[PDB]
Amino acid sequence: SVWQTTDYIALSMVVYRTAIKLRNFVNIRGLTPTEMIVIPWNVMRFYCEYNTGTYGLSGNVHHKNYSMLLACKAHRPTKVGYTLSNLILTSDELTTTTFNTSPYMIHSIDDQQCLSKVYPKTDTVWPVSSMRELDYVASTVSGDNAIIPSTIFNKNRYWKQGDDALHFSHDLDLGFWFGSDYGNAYVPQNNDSMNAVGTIPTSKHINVRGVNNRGMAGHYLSFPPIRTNDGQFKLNAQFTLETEIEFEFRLWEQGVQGINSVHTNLNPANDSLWIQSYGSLVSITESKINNIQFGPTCPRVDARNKGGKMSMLFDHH
Amino acid sequence: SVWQTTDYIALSMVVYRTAIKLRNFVNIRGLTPTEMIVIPWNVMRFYCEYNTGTYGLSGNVHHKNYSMLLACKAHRPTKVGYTLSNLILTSDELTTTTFNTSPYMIHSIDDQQCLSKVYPKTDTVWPVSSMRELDYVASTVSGDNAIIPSTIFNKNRYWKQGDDALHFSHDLDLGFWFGSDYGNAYVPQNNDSMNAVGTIPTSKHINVRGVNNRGMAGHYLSFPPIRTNDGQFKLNAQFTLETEIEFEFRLWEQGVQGINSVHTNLNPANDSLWIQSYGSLVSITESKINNIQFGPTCPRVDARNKGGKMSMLFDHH
Amino acid sequence: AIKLRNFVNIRGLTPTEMIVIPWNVMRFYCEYNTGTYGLSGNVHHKNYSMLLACKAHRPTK
Amino acid sequence: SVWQTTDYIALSMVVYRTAIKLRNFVNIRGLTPTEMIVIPWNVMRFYCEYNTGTYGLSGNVHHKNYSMLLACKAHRPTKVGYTLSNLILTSDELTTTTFNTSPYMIHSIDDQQCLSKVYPKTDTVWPVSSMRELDYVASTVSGDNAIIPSTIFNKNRYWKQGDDALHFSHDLDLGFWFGSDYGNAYVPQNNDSMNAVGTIPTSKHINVRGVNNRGMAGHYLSFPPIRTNDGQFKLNAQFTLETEIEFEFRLWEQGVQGINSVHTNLNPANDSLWIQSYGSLVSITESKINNIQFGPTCPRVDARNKGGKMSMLFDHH
Amino acid sequence: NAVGTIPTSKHINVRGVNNRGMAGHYLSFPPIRTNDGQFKLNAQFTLETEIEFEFRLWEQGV
Amino acid sequence: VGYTLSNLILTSDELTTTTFNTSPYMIHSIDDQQCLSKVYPKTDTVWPVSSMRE
Repeated sequence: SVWQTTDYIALSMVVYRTAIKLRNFVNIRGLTPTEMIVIPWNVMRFYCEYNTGTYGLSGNVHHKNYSMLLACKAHRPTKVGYTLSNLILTSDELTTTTFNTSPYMIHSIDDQQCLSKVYPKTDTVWPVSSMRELDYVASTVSGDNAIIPSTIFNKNRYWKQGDDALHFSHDLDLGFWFGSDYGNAYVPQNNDSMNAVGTIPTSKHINVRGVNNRGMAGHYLSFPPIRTNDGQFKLNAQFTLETEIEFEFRLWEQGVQGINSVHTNLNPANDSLWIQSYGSLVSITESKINNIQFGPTCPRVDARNKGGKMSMLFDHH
Repeated sequence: SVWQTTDYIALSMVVYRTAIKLRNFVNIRGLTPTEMIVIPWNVMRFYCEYNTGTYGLSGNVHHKNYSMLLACKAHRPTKVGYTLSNLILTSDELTTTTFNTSPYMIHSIDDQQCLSKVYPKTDTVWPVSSMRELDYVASTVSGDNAIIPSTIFNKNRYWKQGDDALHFSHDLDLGFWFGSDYGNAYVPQNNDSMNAVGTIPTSKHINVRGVNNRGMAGHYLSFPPIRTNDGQFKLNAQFTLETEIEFEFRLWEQGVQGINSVHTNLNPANDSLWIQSYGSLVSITESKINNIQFGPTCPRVDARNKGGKMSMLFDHH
Repeated sequence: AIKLRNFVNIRGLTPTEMIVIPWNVMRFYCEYNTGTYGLSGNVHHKNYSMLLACKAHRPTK
Repeated sequence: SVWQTTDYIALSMVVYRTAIKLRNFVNIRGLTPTEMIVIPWNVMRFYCEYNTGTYGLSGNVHHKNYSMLLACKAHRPTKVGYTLSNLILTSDELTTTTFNTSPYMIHSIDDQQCLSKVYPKTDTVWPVSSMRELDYVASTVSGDNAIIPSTIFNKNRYWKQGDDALHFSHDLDLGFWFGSDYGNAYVPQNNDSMNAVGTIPTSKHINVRGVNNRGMAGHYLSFPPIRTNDGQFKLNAQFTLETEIEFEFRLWEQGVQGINSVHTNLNPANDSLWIQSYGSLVSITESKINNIQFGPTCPRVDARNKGGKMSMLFDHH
Repeated sequence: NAVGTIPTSKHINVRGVNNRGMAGHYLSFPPIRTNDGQFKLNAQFTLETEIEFEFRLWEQGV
Repeated sequence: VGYTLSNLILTSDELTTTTFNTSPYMIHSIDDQQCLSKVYPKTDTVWPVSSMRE
C-alpha cells in the first residue's frame, strides 16, 4: 500500500440546494378581453429578484441567498415555479369598483405557441422593475382581427373566487452550472427562441452545447369578454403571487487550489466544461422589456428529443 | 432462394488487437521541491516511440508494430498505460551521491487540473527525443509564491523504496479509427484543451464529432522539501518505466475493392465516417516541446457527460 | 470543510525547547500560512470567504 | 518473490488470421474434348493476386491485405480454396453462339496423378497475368493417342447448369511461417514435385525440413466429346470463380527489440527456426508459365506419412 | 444529411445524427463471350415501389 | 421506403433479332462497402429525371 493524500474532489463535488421564495400581491386592472397579462415566469429575474411597488425603483431588490450564490464557485437554477392564490375579482362599473363572485379570471398556458414573441401594447411599456406585480399587457391582434386570448391558447383555466391556488412549476435538468449572475436572462431553456448555454463554443476542444428542447410555455392572464350596454365589463383581479426558484450551488476547490491568492492562478481551466454563462437574455432597453419570448417544450417535437440533461459536451473545430 | 456471392463485410470489420510494450530506466536528478517532473503520459509518442538516451537522437525509434499499423486500413489506440517500478532514492550531499531509504518520491495526479498547461523551466527545454526518460521539469510559481506541487495536486502518492509498482492506465473508447500516424499528437482526448477527432467537419453530410470529455490528468513526479543547514536536500530517484499502449487495427476491404491498383479508385468515400486524423497535437517547435496540456476528465462535469464512445456521427451544414 | 496540506520542516530544536502546534487557532485550519503565502497576500481559503456571505457559519469539527 | 519485468513473449506469439477473397467471371471457350483447362489452384498467385482482364496487364494486382502481411514479422498461408459457381453453358455452332442446358462441364480432380506436370498447348502460352480467368489449356496426348481428360482422372464431376457450386479447399498445417512474398510460388506443398520450405538447410544447427506429403491434386475443366456431322460440338462455359486464401500472420517483438532502428541489430537469429522462404516456384519465364506441377497428396502413400505439421525441426551437418 | 434547414444561431436546431443511408443498388449482366464480343443480354421485370408516409394535421382551435 | 423486382424475363439479341433464354441471370448488386461513392452516366448517355422509374 502506497501512502496517498486525502481526497480533495469529494468536497468540490458536493451539491448544496437552496431556494428563493418570494410572495407578492398582484392587482390586475383595466384589462380588456382582447389584451392579456403576460406572466414573465420564464425570466430568472422574476423568481429571485423582487420587483414590486417601490422596491424595483428603490435599489437592490435581489434576495440575499442569490448574492451568496455568486460567492459560490457554481450555481444552477434547477426547479422554478410560482403559485397564484386567493383570487379576488372586482368590476369597475360607472366610476366605482365593487366585488363580484360570479366572473372568473382565465389563466392561459400557450403550449402550441400561438404567440412566439410577445410585445407590450402601443402606449404601454414593460418596466423590468414592475415585473412581479403582473402588469405586462399584450394585445393580441391579427390583421383586422382582435384575438381573444383564451380562444387560441391550449390550456385555459377559468379560475374563480374560492378555487384552489394555481401552481405552476418547471424543472431544469442542466448538465452544466453557472458561474455568474443571471442578469436579465430567461431561465435556461432550449427553444426555437433561445438556448440554455451562453458561452460561445470555442474551437479545438469540447464545449457545452444545449440539447433536447426544454422550454416554458407562455403563461397569460385574461378575463372573459362580457358585454355591457356600451362596451365590456371592466373586470379586475387581485391574487397572491408566491414564486419559488430552487438553486443548486457548489463550493470551491479544496486544498491550496482554493486559496484566495493562488486560486486566481490555479483556477481550473476545465471549469469551461461545467461552468457556463447564462444562455439567452430578455430583450431590455433602459429598464423596459422590449418583448418576451416563450418557446414551450413542443409537444409535437419527438419525445426522444425531449427529456433530461439540457446540455451535452461536444467538440468544436 | 436467389443465389448470392460471399460476404466481403465480415473480414473488413474484424478488429485485431496489438500492443507496444516498452521498458526504460529513469533517473530523476537535480529536482528541487518547487519544480516537478511532468510525465508526458498523455502523448502518443510516449508509449509507441522509444525516446531514451541515444535512441531519440539516433534515428527511427518507432516500434515495428506501429509501422505495421500504418499498413493497416485503420488503427485505434484504445487502452494506454505506464508503470513506475523499483524506486531507488539517492541524495547528492556535498558533491557525492549516496543511497538513502527514508525519503520518498511523490507521484502526483492532478485531477482538479490545478495546472492546465505546463511549460518547461526558463533555461530548461523539453526535447521530444528525451521523452521517455522523464526529464521534463516544470517550476510551478504563483506571482510571488513558489508552489510545492504535492500540496495543490489532488492525488499524491508518496512512493518509497520497496513499495509496489505504480500502475496508471487510461482506457479509450473511440467511436472512430485512425488512418494515419499520430505524429506528436496527444492520445485522443476530449478536454478543455483538446478534442479527439482531427478531421475538420465538412458541410452537407455527417462528420465525426468528439463527445463526452474523456481526458487524462496531469501526472507529476516531485520530491518532498527537506531542509539542510543551507538549502534543501537534493533528492534523486531511479525507477523503471514500463509503458504499454494497446492498439486495435482493422484490415482492408475484401474483393477487388482491396486490390492495390484499383483500391485507389475504389476506396470508400465513407471512410470519412469511421476514419479520422489525430485530434490535437503537442506543441512542438524544432524537436522541443513548448508546453504540455493535460485536461483531465473533470470530476465536476456531469456524470452523464462522461462515459463511453468519445465520438458521435453528426451532420454539418 | 477546508482541507489544507503542508510540508513541515522542524530544525534546530534542542531537547529542552518544543514546537507548539497552534492547532487551537482558527487561522491554523482555514488560512494557509506557509512559505511566501502568509507574507504575500490573502491566504484565506475561498470556502471561508463564502462562509462570510452566509448568514451564519459555525466551526464544528 | 523476486520482482520481474512484464512478458514480451505473449504478444509476439499471438497469431492473427486474415483472408483474401476474390471473385471473378470465367469464360472457357474453344476447348476441344481432348484439351483441358488447368486450374492453377496450387499457385499462391492464384488466390491472393487478381489476374484478370486488364488488371494483370495494368499494374499491381496484389490485394492490400497481402501487402500488409509483408509488414508483419511472419505470415502463413493456412487454408486455401476456390468455388466454381453458376455455370452457363453455350455452343458455338456454325458461327454464332447460343445457350444450351443439356450439356455439362467436367470438373476433374487428378488424385492418382495421371498428369505429374502439365504444359500449355504448342501454340498456346500461359500468361501469369491471365491466371484467374481460367484459360490455361493443356492437350493430353499419348504417343499416337489423344487422351480424353475425364477418362483418366479419378474424380470427375459432371457439372450442369443449375447445379450447386463446386467448392474446393486445401488446408495447410505448416510448422513454420514465411517472412517474404510468395513470388510466383506454389502454395506450400510436400510432393514428388516440390517441398514447402524454401530455405536451404545450413550446417551445424537445426533447420526446417518438410515432412509428410501434403499436396494438391490437379484440378481440370473439360467438356464431354459430342460429335457433329463434321467434328465435335464446340462447348463454352461461363461460371463465377470465388477464391479464398486464409492467412495467419504474427507481429513484431515487444520491447526495445522491436524498435525500428535497433531491430535490424536485435532481430533474433532463431527466426531461421520458424521463418522460411517459400519452397517451390511455378516455372516462369518472362510473364508466361512454362508448366504447372501438381503432386497430390498420394492416397497410396502410407497414412502415417500423411497428416499434420508439414515441417519438422531437424539438424544439419 | 437528412435535414435541409441551415441551423440558425441562438437557439436549438434539428441536426442529423447516426448515419442511416442506403447502399447503391445496381443491375448488371454476367460477361459471356461470343465468337466476337459478348452476349447482349436483355431483361424485363416488374418494378413495384412503395413509400410509406406519415403525416400530421393542423393545430386545433382558432 | 422500398421496391420490389419481380418476374424476370431474360432475352438475348444475337445477330439482329432478340429471343428468350432461361439459362442466364441478371445480377442485382448492393454496394455496402461503397466501392462507388458517386455514380455518373456514360459519356454519351444522360439520365433524364423523367425516365427514372424504367
